[PDB]
Amino acid sequence: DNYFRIHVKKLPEENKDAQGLWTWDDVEKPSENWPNGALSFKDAKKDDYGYYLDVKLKGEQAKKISFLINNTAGKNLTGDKSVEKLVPKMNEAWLDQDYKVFSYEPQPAGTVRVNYYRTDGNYDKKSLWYWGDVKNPSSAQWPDGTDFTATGKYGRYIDIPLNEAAREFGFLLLDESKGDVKIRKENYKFTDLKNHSQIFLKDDDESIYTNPYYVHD
Ligand SMILES: OC[C@H]1O[C@H](O[C@H]2[C@H](O)[C@@H](O)[C@@H](O[C@H]3[C@H](O)[C@@H](O)[C@@H](O[C@H]4[C@H](O)[C@@H](O)[C@@H](O)O[C@@H]4CO)O[C@@H]3CO)O[C@@H]2CO)[C@H](O)[C@@H](O)[C@@H]1O
Ligand SMILES: OC[C@H]1O[C@H](O[C@H]2[C@H](O)[C@@H](O)[C@@H](O[C@H]3[C@H](O)[C@@H](O)[C@@H](O)O[C@@H]3CO)O[C@@H]2CO)[C@H](O)[C@@H](O)[C@@H]1O
Ligand SMILES: [Zn+2]
Ligand SMILES: [Zn+2]
Ligand SMILES: [Zn+2]
Repeated sequence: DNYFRIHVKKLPEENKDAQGLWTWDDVEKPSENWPNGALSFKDAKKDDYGYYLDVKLKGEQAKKISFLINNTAGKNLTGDKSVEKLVPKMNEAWLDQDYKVFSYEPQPAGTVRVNYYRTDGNYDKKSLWYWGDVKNPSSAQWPDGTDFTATGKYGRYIDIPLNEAAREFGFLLLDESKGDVKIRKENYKFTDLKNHSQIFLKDDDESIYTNPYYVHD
């Protein structure tokens, strides 16, 4: 009943049994009795990315989850971290190896994952035409188009090999079932290819979202 999932890429220290998750702010029972009142990583579950722990929210209207990883004596290993729910349904965050916090699972360096969600459909035959600061620019024969074939958490996706200190890229969402393929006529253009790793798109929405909740900023 109203948990928030915190994913951890790599624990600061070797033994999971000596480490725990100490939480405060909008959680039901803020940790007490430092350091042992923390939520132990001993019983942490694991997925593709690393460990995860689910924390019961003081909620609603729970909006700020603050946390750190500590050890049995008696260090604050990560420094203090906080996540703010972008929307009420935001229910997971990811901590990477440098203890940065994301609203999505971050992908390996030198890639941008382009996520595409359709309210309908369909999906087949949807593809991405892309260019600019990418290893393999669409080429080609208009209008195809790297197919949206893989399925993830946020609709379908394509992983794009970056190159360099990739800065900025452009793309068009394509519906190959059509006489007019473009979905949106005008070129999309994205900068922040350093500051992200995933982008989120949907339907014929003009906006390039930077979180899976399709809210601006
Ligand atoms: O309004 C109160 C505060 O609320 C929030 O505090 C957070 C801290 O920022 C977190 O760091 C953590 O605090 C831990 C602390 O990390 C840890 O060291 C420990 O402190 C020990 C100390 O090491 C030791 O020398 C001895 O004196 O015992 C201390 C016991 O306090 O325990 C702290 C928590 O008790 O968690 C708290 C929330 O619980 C907020 O971030 C602050 O801005 C705010 O002032
Ligand atoms: O490849 C990078 C390039 O892709 C996009 O341009 C595409 C056009 O949007 C698309 O209409 C199509 O245009 C070509 C016509 O098919 C053809 O008949 C003739 O008119 O030449 C056109 C070439 O521009 O294909 C291109 C891609 O080849 C994107 O909009 C560009 O900004 C981007 O540079
Ligand atoms: Zn759980
Ligand atoms: Zn195709
Ligand atoms: Zn940004």
